[PDB]
Amino acid sequence: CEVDALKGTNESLERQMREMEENFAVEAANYQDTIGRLQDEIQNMKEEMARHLREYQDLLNVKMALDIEIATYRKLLEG
Amino acid sequence: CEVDALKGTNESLERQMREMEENFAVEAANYQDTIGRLQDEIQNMKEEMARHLREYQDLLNVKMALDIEIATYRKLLEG
Repeated sequence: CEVDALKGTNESLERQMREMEENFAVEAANYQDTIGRLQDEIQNMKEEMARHLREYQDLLNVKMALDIEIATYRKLLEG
Repeated sequence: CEVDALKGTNESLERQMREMEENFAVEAANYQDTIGRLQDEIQNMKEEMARHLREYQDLLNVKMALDIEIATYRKLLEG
């Protein structure tokens, strides 16, 4: 009994051992991938945002140049 | 020594697993914290981006209105 019981105990522990190491490896992989994918988006978004700020600043610059034109075209027209 | 061998191996595995179980638990727990934090950041950024796009839209409207208005003053001069 004692020997065989220890054998059954040993069989279970090894099976659970493998299952466990296998599963933790898979889940850790997925968690990691997810975090990687998210870190990438965050990164690409920051880049996208910088490009947007620039597009805005340039539009505003064109807009402020148009203001000068407008004001002068009116002053012209009184002629 | 084949019953001392099993009691030895078994008790070894039996605690190694207790180890893994406890360790992964905390690790996964932290993985989930990160993932959530990153998703929340992506959302906050998306919102901020949204706000910026609105501001950009108002400005673009103002600039186009100016354009139009200008074309006019340049015709009210072309005769």
